[PDB]
Amino acid sequence: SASKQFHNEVLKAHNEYRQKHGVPPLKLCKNLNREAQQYSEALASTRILKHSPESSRGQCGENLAWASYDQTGKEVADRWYSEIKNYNFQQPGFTSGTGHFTAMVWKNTKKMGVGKASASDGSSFVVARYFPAGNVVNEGFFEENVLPPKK
Ligand SMILES: O=P(O)(O)O[C@H]1[C@H](OP(=O)(O)O)[C@@H](OP(=O)(O)O)[C@H](OP(=O)(O)O)[C@@H](OP(=O)(O)O)[C@H]1OP(=O)(O)O
Repeated sequence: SASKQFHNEVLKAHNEYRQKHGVPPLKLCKNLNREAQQYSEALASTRILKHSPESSRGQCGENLAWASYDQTGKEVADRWYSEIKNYNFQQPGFTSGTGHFTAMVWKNTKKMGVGKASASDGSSFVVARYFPAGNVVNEGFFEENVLPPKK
């Protein structure tokens, strides 16, 4: 099934990148998958892109992606990770230009869910949810949770 495939591709890419950053793997979570899929259907129905109430109260972390076409899991995770090119490891903290990358690799995050839905014009709306929530801007937390890559 297309949904299982998308789940596998997004998780495998997240975990390859987390191993590069020396943090533990994520596991998929059934409940986060179901909630992320529900939210993706709400976004695709209106063609709107904005964060959920859950995200805005810190109940979960959330990454959003859009394309005019049905996106693969690898393509979504690679696009989010590519934000590392804008991240300054000697100036740790949030920026909008790096926020999907820093949520993907956040050390303390343990579980994720993902969903995807098409709109009426064939565009697609993707939602990933993360628990515990990352991207916490409290002093020191990015330095503790967003580690440099090792080869
Ligand atoms: O729904 P069942 O007939 O009980 O089969 C389930 C189910 O397979 P389906 O995906 O077709 O529903 C699980 O998949 P989901 O719940 O993710 O949809 C799958 O888990 P996996 O996603 O890892 O394939 C699980 O397998 P398992 O219990 O070994 O983890 C498998 O159960 P059985 O294959 O043992 O029947």
